[PDB]
Amino acid sequence: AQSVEESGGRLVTPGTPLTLACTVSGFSLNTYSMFWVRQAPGKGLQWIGIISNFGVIYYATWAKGRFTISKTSTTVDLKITSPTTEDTATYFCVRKYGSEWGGDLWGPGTLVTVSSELDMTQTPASVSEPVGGTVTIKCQASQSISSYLAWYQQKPGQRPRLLIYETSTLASGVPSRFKGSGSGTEFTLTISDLECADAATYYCQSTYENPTYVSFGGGTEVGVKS
Ligand SMILES: [Cl-]
Ligand SMILES: [Cl-]
Ligand SMILES: [Cl-]
Repeated sequence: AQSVEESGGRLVTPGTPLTLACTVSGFSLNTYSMFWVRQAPGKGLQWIGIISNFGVIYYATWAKGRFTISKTSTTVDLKITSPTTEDTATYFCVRKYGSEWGGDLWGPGTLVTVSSELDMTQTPASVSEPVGGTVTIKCQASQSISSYLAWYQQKPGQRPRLLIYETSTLASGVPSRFKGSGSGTEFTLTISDLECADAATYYCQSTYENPTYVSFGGGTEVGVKS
């Protein structure tokens, strides 16, 4: 069995550095690359950085200076250099999937409470359709990102789930009702024959392997009309 688990989440005062850990089970860090993603309470997903299986690190432009990623044979660590109230979030470590900076294996996340460039436009912010109807989600990239785009599903209080990678390739266990289309600067997720079980927040991610390119869209809350 293959899984990932974060630990280290705590209440911290501003400026006091802390390190989160991510333990892996059923696979080796010498074979796989791991990345960190955070989510401020009730907000969107935000890509931090990645450590390759050979130890090469890349941070998203915003994250550079603010964090330090390190690894042992078993654990990947995330040090928050000088935490601020803006660093309050659920931190997830994720196993890299495929050829880009997308990921299929997520941990449940660990909570940090701090208390005393490519732009992805995702539309609409919220939408409901009838049962059996079709939902359409648009993602516009401010620069051409070719086919390096992933789609995720996140149910309230749950970890994100990979639906689609490479624009249109379905991840395992994903029903064909989910269709990814587009290329360049314009992308769509279509969810046909809508079910009450599809009610979740969906996110697009620029997966291109470059610090200035990797980014999540703001998300779309999808509901079903009763
Ligand atoms: Cl403290
Ligand atoms: Cl991808
Ligand atoms: Cl991001």
